[PDB]
Amino acid sequence: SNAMARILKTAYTFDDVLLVPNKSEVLPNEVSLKTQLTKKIQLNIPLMSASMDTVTESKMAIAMAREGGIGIIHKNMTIEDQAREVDRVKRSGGLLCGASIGVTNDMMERVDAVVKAKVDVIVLDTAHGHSKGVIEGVKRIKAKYPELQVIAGNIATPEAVRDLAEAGADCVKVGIGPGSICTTRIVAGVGVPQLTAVMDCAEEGKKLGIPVIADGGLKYSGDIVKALAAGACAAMMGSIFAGCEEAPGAIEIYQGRSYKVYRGMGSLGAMAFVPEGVEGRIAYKGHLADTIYQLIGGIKSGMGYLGAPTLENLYENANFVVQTSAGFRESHPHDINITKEAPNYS
Amino acid sequence: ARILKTAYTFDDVLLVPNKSEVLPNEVSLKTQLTKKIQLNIPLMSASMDTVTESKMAIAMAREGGIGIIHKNMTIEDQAREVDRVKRSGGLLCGASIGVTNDMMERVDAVVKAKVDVIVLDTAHGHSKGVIEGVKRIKAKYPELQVIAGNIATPEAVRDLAEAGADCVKVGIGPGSICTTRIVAGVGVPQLTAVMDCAEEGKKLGIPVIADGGLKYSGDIVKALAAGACAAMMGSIFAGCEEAPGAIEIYQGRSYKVYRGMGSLGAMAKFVPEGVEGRIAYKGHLADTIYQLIGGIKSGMGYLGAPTLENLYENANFVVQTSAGFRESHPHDINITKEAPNYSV
Amino acid sequence: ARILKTAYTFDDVLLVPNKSEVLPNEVSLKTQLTKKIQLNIPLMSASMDTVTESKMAIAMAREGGIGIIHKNMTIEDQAREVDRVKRSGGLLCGASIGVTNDMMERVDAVVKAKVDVIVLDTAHGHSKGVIEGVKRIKAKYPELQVIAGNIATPEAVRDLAEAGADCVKVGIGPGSICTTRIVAGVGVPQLTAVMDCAEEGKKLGIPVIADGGLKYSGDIVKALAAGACAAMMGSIFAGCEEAPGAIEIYQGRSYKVYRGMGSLGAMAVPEGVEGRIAYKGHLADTIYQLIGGIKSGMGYLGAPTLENLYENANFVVQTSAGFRESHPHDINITKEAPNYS
Amino acid sequence: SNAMARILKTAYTFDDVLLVPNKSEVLPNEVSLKTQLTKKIQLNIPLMSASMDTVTESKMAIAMAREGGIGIIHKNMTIEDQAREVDRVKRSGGLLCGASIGVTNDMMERVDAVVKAKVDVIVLDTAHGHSKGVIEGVKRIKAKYPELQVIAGNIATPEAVRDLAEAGADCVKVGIGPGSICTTRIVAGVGVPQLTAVMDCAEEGKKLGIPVIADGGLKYSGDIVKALAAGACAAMMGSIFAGCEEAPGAIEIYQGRSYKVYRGMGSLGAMAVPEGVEGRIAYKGHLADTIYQLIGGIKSGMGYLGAPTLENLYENANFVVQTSAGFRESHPHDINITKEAPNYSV
Ligand SMILES: C=C(C)c1cccc(C(C)(C)NC(=O)Nc2ccc(Cl)c(N[C@H]3O[C@H](CO)[C@@H](O)[C@H]3O)c2)c1
Ligand SMILES: C=C(C)c1cccc(C(C)(C)NC(=O)Nc2ccc(Cl)c(N[C@H]3O[C@H](CO)[C@@H](O)[C@H]3O)c2)c1
Ligand SMILES: C=C(C)c1cccc(C(C)(C)NC(=O)Nc2ccc(Cl)c(N[C@H]3O[C@H](CO)[C@@H](O)[C@H]3O)c2)c1
Ligand SMILES: C=C(C)c1cccc(C(C)(C)NC(=O)Nc2ccc(Cl)c(N[C@H]3O[C@H](CO)[C@@H](O)[C@H]3O)c2)c1
Ligand SMILES: O=c1[nH]cnc2c1ncn2[C@@H]1O[C@H](COP(=O)(O)O)[C@@H](O)[C@H]1O
Ligand SMILES: O=c1[nH]cnc2c1ncn2[C@@H]1O[C@H](COP(=O)(O)O)[C@@H](O)[C@H]1O
Ligand SMILES: O=c1[nH]cnc2c1ncn2[C@@H]1O[C@H](COP(=O)(O)O)[C@@H](O)[C@H]1O
Ligand SMILES: O=c1[nH]cnc2c1ncn2[C@@H]1O[C@H](COP(=O)(O)O)[C@@H](O)[C@H]1O
Repeated sequence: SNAMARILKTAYTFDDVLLVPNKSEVLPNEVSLKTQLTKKIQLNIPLMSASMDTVTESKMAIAMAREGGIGIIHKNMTIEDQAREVDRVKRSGGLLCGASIGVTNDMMERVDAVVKAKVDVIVLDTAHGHSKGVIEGVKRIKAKYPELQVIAGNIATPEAVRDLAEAGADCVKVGIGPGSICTTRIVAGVGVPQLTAVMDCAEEGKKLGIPVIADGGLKYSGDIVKALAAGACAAMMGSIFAGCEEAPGAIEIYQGRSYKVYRGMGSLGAMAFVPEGVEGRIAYKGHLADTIYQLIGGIKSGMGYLGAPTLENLYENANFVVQTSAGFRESHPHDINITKEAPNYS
Repeated sequence: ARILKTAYTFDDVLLVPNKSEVLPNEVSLKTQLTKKIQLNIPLMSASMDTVTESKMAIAMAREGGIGIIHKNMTIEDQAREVDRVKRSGGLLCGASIGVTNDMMERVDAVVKAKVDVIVLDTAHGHSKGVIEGVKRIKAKYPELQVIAGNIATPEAVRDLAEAGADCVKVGIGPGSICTTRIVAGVGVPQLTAVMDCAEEGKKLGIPVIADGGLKYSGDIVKALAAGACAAMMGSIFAGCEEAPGAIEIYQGRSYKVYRGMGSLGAMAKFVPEGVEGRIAYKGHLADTIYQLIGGIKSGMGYLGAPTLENLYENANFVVQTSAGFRESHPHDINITKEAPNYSV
Repeated sequence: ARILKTAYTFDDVLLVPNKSEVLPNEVSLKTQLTKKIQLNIPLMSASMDTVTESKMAIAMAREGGIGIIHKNMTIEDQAREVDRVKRSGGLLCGASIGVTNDMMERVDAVVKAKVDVIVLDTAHGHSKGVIEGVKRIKAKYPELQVIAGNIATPEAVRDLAEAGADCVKVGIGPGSICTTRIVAGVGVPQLTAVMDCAEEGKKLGIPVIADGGLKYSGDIVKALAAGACAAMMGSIFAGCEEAPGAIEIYQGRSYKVYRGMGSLGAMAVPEGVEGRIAYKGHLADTIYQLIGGIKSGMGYLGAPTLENLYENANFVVQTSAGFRESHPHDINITKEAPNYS
Repeated sequence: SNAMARILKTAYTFDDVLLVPNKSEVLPNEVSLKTQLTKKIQLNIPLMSASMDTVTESKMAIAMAREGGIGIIHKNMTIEDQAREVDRVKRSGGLLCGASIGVTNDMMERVDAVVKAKVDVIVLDTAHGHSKGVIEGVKRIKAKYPELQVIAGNIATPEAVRDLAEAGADCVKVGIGPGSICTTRIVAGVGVPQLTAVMDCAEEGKKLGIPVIADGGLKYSGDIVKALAAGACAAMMGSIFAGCEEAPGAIEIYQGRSYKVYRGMGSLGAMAVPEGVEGRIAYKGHLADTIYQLIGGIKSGMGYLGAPTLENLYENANFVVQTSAGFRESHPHDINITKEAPNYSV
């Protein structure tokens, strides 16, 4: 007869999908990477460094802003220190600066301090943004500071986009469990594969007039293209920047190789417990400028392939196909002994 | 001969976050193992001669869960193990029973030791022997709580509930030490088996246990969200200090023995349906339970669930590919520090 | 002026045996000192300058209990002492705090050293100084576990709980070296004090410590059965090798110094005396005997655990003739017993 | 000078030699391990823990003394902290205690403080004990504190035993370059293989009535037996003790293995060009379990040599040299070892 079936939707990450080429009348050197992070704030490139104590303090935020993106100063420091870090960025030539805020008893004291330091945007930043504490936190902050730009996260559903927008958020940050250092999905069982999360959240954001950020799980420049084509206004990265000279931490040498420490903000070491992150090391990659150069070149390439002179046109005309694990093997270089370094592929 | 659908295990799915007004410290983990038996936490140790004797059962009960004393010992020895648990403070205790000639003698002895629940536990619970065993036990001991298993279908839930079972145990082939699916070709991926059976149990008012295949705390959250009243583990507890067997050292690492009850070694106490081996020593049970419970409480916070029933009622799963699985785990990082709830 | 009732000490009372299904060896002695601090055995060493420094505190923690480092030293030294215990491998450690001008700066240093619990310890814990002290410490360190004492009434339990104490310590005048009752006229016999204060603490969810007056392992059973979460001892531990002070010999007998912190010596109108007690050797040997006697009593009371012990505790009062029956009598004891005088 | 460079002889380490069994009328349980560390200090067992900041503080010294040996508190701390450390050991039951001293401008100030804390022996301890600084230091200390017992080192020649004895040392410590964490021989080219160094220095020491300590390079209990049979009054170990619970440092876990930090005092990290390295060794649990194995091995060796006492062991010990082929025979060979032995690893 006609049978009863279990309805379970498949959700996709970046490695599950590829963008289909469009007719193109634009060369990659003709495209524009400008984006609205919020209605108020424009970025020259759609890239953000993560608010992590192994990724962004003022050194990284200054370099990020000079490249045309933005850094979010992490909050694993006293209120006074975080205000000093923001102020250091703001004093370095009018550069944009963000600051992370938690759902804490001293939440507004921290907001007041970074506001006095002239922070451009705050990120009310929690493991579970679709929550009463974040919703009320946003309302409180916007009641006191109606023109202060507020990003709220992290979330993974359209319903969360709508609730945080109604609460007064100027932008929402998408990502539950995709981070390279993240164990949320493993230890709590919860998350949404990040390409689907970004797509579904950005679609709701577009209807509401609120942008969304694709936060976490990005490894290659092509991953960022997919996130922007899916509708994200900007991409946030920890792992891709944590090995740069401008990130916190010393350069460590071991058996002829250079490393920097990178760790989840929910790892034991960062929290110092039931942790939701791990602690480790990644390759030292040198100055941020050289990593940004490769990322931008890759984004401009993808836009050339899709005929997009702007990021809005990229989203409007992007079509995806799903690839299998065998397609993934074809997409990567295969059947070759790679003997020389490539600046954008490892 | 027909292909019904794709069936999923825990690693195939993820739970979607819900709007939440409850923090992880505000949630309740209480659960009805049967209508008569409540657990403070939804966790059980397996009835395996390398997992649960009285030492483990006492520890499990003091943590709020329950141990099932295995049956690879004489009847008198199993009765004395149960008795040691019950005298240690009215702690809950279970006991495994097989489909054997002396089945009722063994039931009589653990009933005398005041066991709270027996598990009539077989490779194939959806069988005449188990059905007739449950009916015989309930006829002599109408109020004795009986778990029957193992099973993997809604039909088996119906047939065991009709026989008189107060709870049914799901899992055909998911065990870490299990070769049933390989040697016999039979089984149902465990997440689908639990969703299918727990939905059937809910209609009939009979709880179901998610037994086998659990590796991380998030796997338990998925099993509870799918509707199981409790989760049963061998591998996760077999390395604990309270499990049977000596701590053994090999090249600077501490190990304990862990084996299937259908392995040659356990049956010798011949076509086996299990293997024998070693897993890492984990220290005291309390530290493992703390991580499991913290992960469960975190998952319930993400789903806005103050109770296990609300967790089930509002749980939505999505399927992830193997690319999604690689994103879900830590990736592109050389991990250099131990984490207490994650290993690779 | 009114006489409320007769009040009892440990020697006034005996526990009635219950039907039991537990052997002593199967018993569990874990207890919650506070909501956050669990002990494997319900025993604490007193914060006196002849009982607990880091050496004693480490030994107590290794045995499953805890030691409270006395405050008769500079702030810097007491932080060093706490430091030494905490760096000795994740052992629990407490520290004494007084109602003093430098109270918060002493608290600041011991929390810096990662003390697990503070004891705001005065002669009269039911006082404005202690109540406001507790309030000040809790406002600055909301997570810091705080024991407040000493007290002897349920009203004091209620007031210190409302001030934010996580545990209260009971004992006005029972100490072996104490003269408070003789010089001030004030105190409550300790078994009644513990039972009346624990009853109020149970209703508020706040544990009580039975501090002082314990001589034998059976006394500890009575204090725990009366409702205390833990027993604190000075005299029983002062003769152990791990307590401060040298071993002194006289007439073929070994002794150690033991004195009240309100005695003239310690303060250099006293409420304590100074003297000597027998050397007992290593703490481990004393703890073993205390734990054996406690497990024996719980066996007799059918209590596999300590909360069940309070619930099922029935005392009878004995006379001085009953007391003479309870002790060995009409025997010339010729052999030493490890748990009896 | 008309002298010329020359090659003197072949020199041997412990792995180069074996002790020949003697006629025995003594069982291992009948032998006595007592030894004179100096004319005034007797030890119940001939074992010492090294004065390193990853081996011996008050906890280790207390446990070593409880076992019948002695610990030397390291000097990588303020004078006050080292006096406090000696004080903790002394008040723990009158246990023996040692303390390290360097050739520094504040040498006498440090000596004064540990003397007040009632230290039983100081070790004037430098990379090159056969030097003017150490000789004058010993003389200066012996002038102010004639009764204070003084060990001086490290040395590797009979001439150095003679000169330190003439300066007033009560005991000399032998070892240039044998340490597990030592690179002196690699970076400076200097040292003497430790068995020959101990044998030759102990020969001079017995002629002058001054004991000598065998410091460094010991890995197995049988190595201690060789060092004592060569005439050392005691054996000093860093590596064998650094993994014990009583040594300083946290227990680190990595891939199911427990570790403790161990590093040379001449390494970059401890100095805070190097002559040591920094690393990790296996965690061993409590000192008592390690001592038990070492003492049992020593007693067994004394049984094999019919020695009821350490002086008898030395008087009647005969060595043979083994080749690298004899060494392969001496270790287990041609076996897949499947069970841990408590006194044999790798
Ligand atoms: C990025 C991640 C994963 C991370 C970073 C640093 C730390 C963490 C840790 C490891 C601390 N885990 C969580 O915090 N787990 C969590 C789970 C469920 C829920 Cl519901 C919540 N609630 C959150 O939102 C509430 C306000 O509404 C707050 O109380 C806040 O706790 C948290 C995780
Ligand atoms: C958990 C596993 C896999 C396991 C544990 C220990 C031992 C076993 C062994 C290795 C013995 N294999 C089975 O027993 N294989 C089996 C296969 C098909 C069927 Cl139908 C049955 N029948 C079962 O149910 C009947 C009730 O009537 C019983 O008589 C009983 O025989 C068994 C396996
Ligand atoms: C008897 C013991 C344990 C002892 C220990 C060391 C020393 C002492 C000495 C011998 C010094 N005697 C007292 O101190 N006697 C005393 C009597 C009555 C009162 Cl009311 C108070 N003080 C109270 O007044 C403040 C009111 O806010 C509170 O903070 C609280 O300190 C003290 C005695
Ligand atoms: C145990 C070792 C190897 C060690 C431990 C910690 C640190 C060191 C360091 C790495 C510091 N290296 C030396 O110190 N190298 C050295 C080489 C040749 C000579 Cl001659 C000397 N002179 C020494 O003896 C003189 C007595 O007067 C002193 O002045 C002193 O300088 C030293 C090494
Ligand atoms: O410990 C954590 N657990 C889970 N997610 C984390 C944790 N710390 C940081 N994150 C998230 O992971 C992102 C970085 O991911 P990555 O670019 O893939 O390394 C951050 O921007 C946060 O959204
Ligand atoms: O040898 C056997 N073959 C198949 N399943 C077994 C065998 N022994 C135990 N089991 C099952 O495996 C479960 C433990 O699975 P684990 O938690 O994944 O190690 C037990 O609770 C039993 O249900
Ligand atoms: O001099 C004092 N006067 C009154 N009580 C004191 C004095 N010094 C210490 N105490 C108390 O007496 C207890 C020890 O009593 P013991 O165990 O009977 O020796 C300590 O824990 C304090 O509560
Ligand atoms: O960094 C250093 N370089 C050379 N020798 C050292 C250094 N640090 C300690 N030592 C010596 O090495 C000994 C320990 O060697 P082990 O017992 O073989 O590990 C110590 O007792 C010192 O004599």
